[PDB]
Amino acid sequence: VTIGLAHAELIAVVTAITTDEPRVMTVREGAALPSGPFEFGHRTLQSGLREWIHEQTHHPVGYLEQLYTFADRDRGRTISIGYLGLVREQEWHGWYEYFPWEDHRQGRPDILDSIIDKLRAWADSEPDSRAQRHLRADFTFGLDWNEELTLQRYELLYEAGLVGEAQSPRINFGRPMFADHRRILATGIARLRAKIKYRPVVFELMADSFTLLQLQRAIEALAGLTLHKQNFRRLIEQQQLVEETGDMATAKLFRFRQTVLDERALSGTKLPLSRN
Amino acid sequence: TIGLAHAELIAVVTAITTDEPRVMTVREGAALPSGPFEFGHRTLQSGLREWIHEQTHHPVGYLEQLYTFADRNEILGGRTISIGYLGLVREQEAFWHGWYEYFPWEDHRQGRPDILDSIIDKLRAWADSEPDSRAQRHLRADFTFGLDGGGWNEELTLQRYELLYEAGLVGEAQSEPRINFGRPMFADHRRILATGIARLRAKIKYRPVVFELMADSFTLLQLQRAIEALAGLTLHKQNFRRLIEQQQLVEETGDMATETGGRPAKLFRFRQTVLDERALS
Repeated sequence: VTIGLAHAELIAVVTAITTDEPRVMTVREGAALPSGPFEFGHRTLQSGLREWIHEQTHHPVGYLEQLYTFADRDRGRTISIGYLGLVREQEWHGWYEYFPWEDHRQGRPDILDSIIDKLRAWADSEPDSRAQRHLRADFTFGLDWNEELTLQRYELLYEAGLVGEAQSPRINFGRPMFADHRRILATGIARLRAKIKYRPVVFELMADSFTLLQLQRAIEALAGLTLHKQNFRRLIEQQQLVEETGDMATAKLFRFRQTVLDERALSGTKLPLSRN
Repeated sequence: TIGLAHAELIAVVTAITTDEPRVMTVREGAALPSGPFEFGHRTLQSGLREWIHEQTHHPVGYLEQLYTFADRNEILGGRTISIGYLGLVREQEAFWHGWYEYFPWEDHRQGRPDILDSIIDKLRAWADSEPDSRAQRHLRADFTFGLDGGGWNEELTLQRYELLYEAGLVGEAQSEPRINFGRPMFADHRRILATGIARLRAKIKYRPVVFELMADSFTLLQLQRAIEALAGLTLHKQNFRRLIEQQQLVEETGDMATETGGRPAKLFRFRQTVLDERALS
């Protein structure tokens, strides 16, 4: 019996919100996410990654949930397993340093004009696949916007040679990362934006007490969008996520109900998930 | 060398036939189609497609990754990990078996199954065996199997299987006296199948894009029966038809079908935009 082996890497996407900016735990002066191999001594994948987070950041981490597993795109093999965690910063680079085209809180960023042009030049480069490439680019990058399609946009940029990690005449948008860590980060961004669009269980990102304005501003920071104010508030009351603390702030203060906190405690790292 | 692993790619390919959810198997229903990730595989997904073809020769459409599990043995030189994928297809002339042969406690279409009486009894005796763990084990048992007043949650298939495994109530755990519910599978394949069922149930509750399971044209009753089979629950007819209309998932084809009693019903199809979105993802 011949057994094929490959490098098994655990990669952490730990996100915090400070000053209404989504930050991500990084290492090596922001060039990479916390990561490390999966070793014999590790009980689980999660516990092995928590060892690397501790050694490399010494920052506490709460619940973790598995993101996605990727084979390498080099040219032995490497298999990368990503995890998502939400924390409050203790004692950090921003998402949009790496994905500047994903923050539409102040309208479409002008960088998208450069991105779309180079993207359509690529789409027009081969006639037999021009129509399909225009459809993909039109669907992913805006419409003829969907904040959940963060991974599909980065995959298309990579296929089009428009990020440094593709290593094509080097064209690049946003800060590149070591190996395919920016691919992992795009997966964590997409997962968090799908989570908050329908049930924003983000008590780990908030202080115990918060106003509905602050809760909206932090969701808006994660989504990279401005949300209809009254639509967000009725979505919150619909999902029965928060309750008022009885105290005030200068606006009412709220906190996530204990039923929300306990259900997370009995769920694990593989949540019943809507889709990719 | 530190950090090496061997990866098995495991397929959960589901169809609906005679209003029963069915999974593609090999070895007469004992295992899912699976195979190792090899150096020449461009991606994990394309590797699994080669194993599905060699082992079943059944066509497969879209696939989505499920979850990656690790074992629990250092003579192998690395850990072993399992990567599952979920696909939806129409069944063709590979051995197909029903989901609920392996997970009979997950089908509540005709009421709560009687097997759950024996499962909960065995689960309570295990939770009471160790007093220092009694409280935490009971909370997990009531949450997973819906005894906590919140009701049955059809999405928690994986959390229920893992608790049964931790309690040694499935044959794959190999307990001191053997206790097993449902038909076991090779290796950890039921853990993968439970992940695929849970993922599919989370999809249909939110947005039932299951055009790969239906024929090209279908009635609304046929679509409802398909969703009910996946969920293991009977649907609220009006809420269901309200859901797919607000999602704008289907459209009238213009043709009519004649149900078995003679009642005419309009045929429907999933809209082309729905097909296009899934392609461009």
